Amino acid sequence: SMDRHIQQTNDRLQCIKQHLQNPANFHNAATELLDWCGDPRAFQRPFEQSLMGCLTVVSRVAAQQGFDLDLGYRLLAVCAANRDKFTPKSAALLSSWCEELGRLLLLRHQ
Repeated sequence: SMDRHIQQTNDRLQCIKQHLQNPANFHNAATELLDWCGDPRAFQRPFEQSLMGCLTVVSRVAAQQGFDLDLGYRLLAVCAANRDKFTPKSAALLSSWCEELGRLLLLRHQ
C-alpha cells in the first residue's frame, strides 16, 4: 500500500535526494529511484515534489566525473515517459533534463 504513510515515502525520497549528491552513493540511490519509478503508483501528486527534488539532483550530477551517466539517463527517461502526470512546468523540465543527459551520453559514444 502506497498512501497509508505518505510522510514515510517522502522521507525516503528526501534521503535518496541527499545520497544522489555523493559519487560513492549515486549507484545505489539512483537504482533505488529507478526501481521506485517502475511502480506505476509512484506517479502521484503526494510524492511529486520530493520526486522532482531527486530528479533535479540527477539532472545536475549524472554527467559529472564519478557518477553513472547512463543510469541517470535511464532514470530520467522513465520519468519523462510519465511527464504528463506532472505539472506542466515540471514536465518541461523533465523533457529538457532527459534530452540533455542523452546528448551527453551520445557524445561519449562518438
